[PDB]
Amino acid sequence: KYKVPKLKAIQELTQVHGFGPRAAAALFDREGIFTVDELLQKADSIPSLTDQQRVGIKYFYDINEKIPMQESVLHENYLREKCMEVLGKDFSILICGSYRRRHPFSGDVDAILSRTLDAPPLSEPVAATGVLGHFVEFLESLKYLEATMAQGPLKYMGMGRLPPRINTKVYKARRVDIRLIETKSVPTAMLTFTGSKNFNVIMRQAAISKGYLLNEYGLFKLGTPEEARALYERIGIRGKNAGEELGVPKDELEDKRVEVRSEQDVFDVLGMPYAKPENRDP
DNA sequence: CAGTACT
DNA sequence: GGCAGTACTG
Ligand code: NA
Repeated sequence: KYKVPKLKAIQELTQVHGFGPRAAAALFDREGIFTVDELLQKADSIPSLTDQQRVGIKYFYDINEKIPMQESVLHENYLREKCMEVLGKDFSILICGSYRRRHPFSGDVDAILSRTLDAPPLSEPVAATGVLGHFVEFLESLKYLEATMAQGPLKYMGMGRLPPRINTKVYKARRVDIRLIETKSVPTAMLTFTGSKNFNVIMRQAAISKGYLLNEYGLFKLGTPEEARALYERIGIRGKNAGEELGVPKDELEDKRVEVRSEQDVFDVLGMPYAKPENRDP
């Protein structure tokens, strides 16, 4: 990632959702598959593919159809309406991603679900109440969500299709991600999930250089690299994260939180000039 | 875990 | 020698 026959096949096959270099090489080696179209053709007869991979394959065409800005507006409205219906006024939905950066086309619908600033406090992480699952099930019963790639208490990834509009128009299925985020974490999650990816990396490096940890959950003042390392020793998890569980920082990391109300707060604390979403494509 | 995904 | 950071799958 830093530097950035069998190789060319890997380059082909990793276009498919669920397939990385490892699954690709196994397709090549075990199955003798060189191209996407061979994989599409053989998929059903390779018993070892995951359910998620089978979704990536079955929806290959849809996934690679870009979403026009105007359809994203409809997805946003729809998600907000359904959120209001089944979750009520305590909850809100915001669509981020390249759409919020105002690109004419996007590759998916990237949503944040969170409690409003006015909602009563909870005594538990919001992801422990099972609200993401309730919301997902609601959207499935409506046939908006029609296939799941992966779902946990914090994050849903799947396929969503707007219902037909009346001549009648049938919509394409679209990649939909939904993340359940604590209220105080909204501005940092908006930053993260609006991106771009390179933008986030640059800002996280700026945070590191000033002795902060920046992630979607918050901005945390760590101090020296050694104080940071000492902290990571205590609560940091090798292949997982710096110390959150169910979207809530562990106490010792929470103690380091610098509260923010807005994206602007984060730029300011890091000594960076504000950039509007549409100017976050470095 | 190791793979894969996401911004 | 470490790098941006974190979620779900099996
Ligand atoms: Na892929």
